[PDB]
Amino acid sequence: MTDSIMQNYNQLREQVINGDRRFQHKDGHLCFEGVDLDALARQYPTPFYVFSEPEIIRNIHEIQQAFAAHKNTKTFFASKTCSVMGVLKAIRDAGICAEANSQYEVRKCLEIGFRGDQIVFNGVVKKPADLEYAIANDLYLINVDSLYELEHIDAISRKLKKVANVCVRVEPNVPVTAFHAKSGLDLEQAEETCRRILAMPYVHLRGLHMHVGDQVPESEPFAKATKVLVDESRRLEEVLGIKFDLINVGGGIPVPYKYDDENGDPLKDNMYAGITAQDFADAVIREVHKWRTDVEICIEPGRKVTGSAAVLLTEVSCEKRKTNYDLNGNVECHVEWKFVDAGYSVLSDSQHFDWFFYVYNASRMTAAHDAWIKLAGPLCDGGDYFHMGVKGEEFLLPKETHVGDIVAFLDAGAYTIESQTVYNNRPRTGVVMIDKNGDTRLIRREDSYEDMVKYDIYL
Amino acid sequence: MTDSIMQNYNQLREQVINGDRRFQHKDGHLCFEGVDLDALARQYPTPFYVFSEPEIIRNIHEIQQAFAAHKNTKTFFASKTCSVMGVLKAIRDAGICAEANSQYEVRKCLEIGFRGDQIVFNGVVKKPADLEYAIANDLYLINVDSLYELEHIDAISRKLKKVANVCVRVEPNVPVTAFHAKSGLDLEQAEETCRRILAMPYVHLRGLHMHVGDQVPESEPFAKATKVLVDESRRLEEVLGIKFDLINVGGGIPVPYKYDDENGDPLKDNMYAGITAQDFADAVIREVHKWRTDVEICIEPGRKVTGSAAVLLTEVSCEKRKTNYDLNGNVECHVEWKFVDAGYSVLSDSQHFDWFFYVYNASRMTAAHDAWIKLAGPLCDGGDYFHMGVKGEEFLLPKETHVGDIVAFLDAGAYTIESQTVYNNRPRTGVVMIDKNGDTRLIRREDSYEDMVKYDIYL
Repeated sequence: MTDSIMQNYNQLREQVINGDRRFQHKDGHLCFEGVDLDALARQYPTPFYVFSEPEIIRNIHEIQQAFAAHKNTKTFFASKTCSVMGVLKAIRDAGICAEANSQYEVRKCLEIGFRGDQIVFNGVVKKPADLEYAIANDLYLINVDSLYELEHIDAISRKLKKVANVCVRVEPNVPVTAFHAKSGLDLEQAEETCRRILAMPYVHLRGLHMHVGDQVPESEPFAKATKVLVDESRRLEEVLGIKFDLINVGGGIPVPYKYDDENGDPLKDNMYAGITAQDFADAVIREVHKWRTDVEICIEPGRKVTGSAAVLLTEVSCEKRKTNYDLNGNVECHVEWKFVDAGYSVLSDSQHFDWFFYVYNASRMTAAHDAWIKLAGPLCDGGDYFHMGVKGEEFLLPKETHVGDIVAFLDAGAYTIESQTVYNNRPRTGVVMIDKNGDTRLIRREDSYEDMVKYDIYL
Repeated sequence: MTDSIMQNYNQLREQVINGDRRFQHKDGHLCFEGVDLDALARQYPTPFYVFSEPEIIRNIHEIQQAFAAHKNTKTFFASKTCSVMGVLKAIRDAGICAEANSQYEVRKCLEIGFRGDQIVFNGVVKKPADLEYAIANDLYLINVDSLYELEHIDAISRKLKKVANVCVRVEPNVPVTAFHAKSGLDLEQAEETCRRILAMPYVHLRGLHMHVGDQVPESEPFAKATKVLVDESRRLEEVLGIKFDLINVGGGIPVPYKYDDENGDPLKDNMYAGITAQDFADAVIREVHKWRTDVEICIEPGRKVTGSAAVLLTEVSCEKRKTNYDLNGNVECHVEWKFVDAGYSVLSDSQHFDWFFYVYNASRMTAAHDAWIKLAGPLCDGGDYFHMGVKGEEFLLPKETHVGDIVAFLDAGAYTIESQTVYNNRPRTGVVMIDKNGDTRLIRREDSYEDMVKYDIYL
């Protein structure tokens, strides 16, 4: 019933401001770590993202606590999730390490203060220049994704006379893997890869690596895939006469994007998180301890560290009513369009990956969200409106919603910044940080006009 | 039959190098306007786009020739399609005008040499600062998209004491329009909007505006929608006692992305262009001439100007074979993966809009493309491979294809540059131009490391 959906959404709204560790209300406005978000959006031009260092810390503590029973566990934040320097600084200051996915990501992590022995470099295309930069900076791990890439690692480590620390990435076939997974080696190739590495003077084999996927909604895939990696690690220790330093089990811990679990099925709608960080650790640690309790476990969480820790703030900038009439002139329906100053060039996954984010009127957060509306962006593009609504393509906002109100998208902290574009020559957004003491500062400027022509060469 | 698909694709390959106005072959390499693309990709680091000024001129001449029977026709390139300054310069030098979709797009068009009276500014979200910039620079047209926006235009034109030239955008319901079209006013609102404008001292009503869509595969939608705009233009001249300057019919002329029309259905697969520029003009001019033969017709083509006029060049940077085995150890299939140094962060529409682009080995363009392969990008993301293949997700390349070969994506000139991202901190690409004399120059640099941290604020 449309009634039950509206009631349910407003119960969720009341829970945001009365039972959520991240949020409060003051003067009718949504607050984030004590910061009035209506007022904040009057200090900085919209649209912009605002991150919470407190929530990043909470997410890291959840992950670390999940692995308490295995003392030798190292956590590497997957920086492709978000690499604004102030966010990386917060993750460093919380005490964990960094995973990097290109040459420039390695360099950024070094610049912001991660030591080489706190960085893992992963990739399917690591060119000689990428490998030379990584080996020169003594990284904790460089993953081996293919036999072709291993030839370069051998040649370059010999040239630099510096040891390359490596893990061999294996992708288990856990019921297509050949046809759908570009990453890693087949299980059948792990032994010959490790044998080749053991003969190289300046390459050090540290263990095996896998990564099963993103926003994973059940625990058995981590468990079955971890068992495969563990069984092969055990067998290679015996066959090759060695003892591995570590096993790297990757990332994939999901984040709740819809919270009413009683009303969802994570296997049909993975906006419902199927599992928790504790379920992930329970799967990994149990399978590893069938082999060794002392070996180091490496994990590479991305989404879980930052996903819940940002909000997108965007101003209602225009409004219109459209009306469909039949042939006799009678009204078929009214459509209430609200236009915000952020579109899919700002929030890419709302279009390209059918991703749901909670939407509320932050200026009227204690008011009933009782009007069905369609929410559009500012791009000159018929497709730039938000399709992932509360009911179909329709959202709920207070009927009193006014141009100038601030709209908030929740859970906007993962894969939302580096994926922005300058389509229509609208600038990529500023980013604000709420630090752990509750104070705010700008950590990324909005693209300026100059920024957008400076790459071009012209008279 | 898989046989017939392979034969057909190689007939298309032979047509590229023996019957295409854009391309030739030399020393086994694909050439573009006489430029060896293998050699060009050794001068500039891949991946990069290369545009052809000759082909841009050819596309403009097609459009202009299509409208020969209506002398008073003005052509505005939709710059959201591609706004690299060197591409805008080529379009200016070919003699047409410019359509702009944000404040910064207006400013760019002015900077590269378009006069104010050569610029149309369109948008659903034109804030006071956007309107003030536009009115101050005496633009040919600012479109009116909503009653709310018209209040700002009246106030700001009075403040500046400068006339704002406007067209009223109407979106016809041509069999949902209320529910799926965010842009424009209802037909029923056109009269009251025009009446309001006629009473404003510093606003000048020039006519009505529509835009039906992108890559439109039949002519009847342009014809029915144009008739609606024409019938309302006629009626308002009578009711209001005026004579319009113009009628603006927008863009939407399609580009062929698959060329074997004998084997396609444009209504099921709009990679087949359903119509030509001449079909578009035939629809528009016939409907307009039922009202007036002297009125100015404005058109706003985007894709058609640049789509066919660029190639994406990317190096084969890694290779691997993956193999699926059954429970008895026998081989089910081999999968040959080829990795190029461009992924969906470089060519966005290949993922987000299921767009097809022809793919060939430019280093081996005269060789049979006889091996089924899967083509992957460099991003640390399981989804970063090209899904829109020759047969399903599979592409055809010569079996001899080697790391270091240059792969070309054809028809890569529309909506491909401003949509790039810095995901994984891989840089947005350089862009090269072949000028009308056949010589090459860099017109956009590749993003540098510095470029990618300079927006951030950190210690």
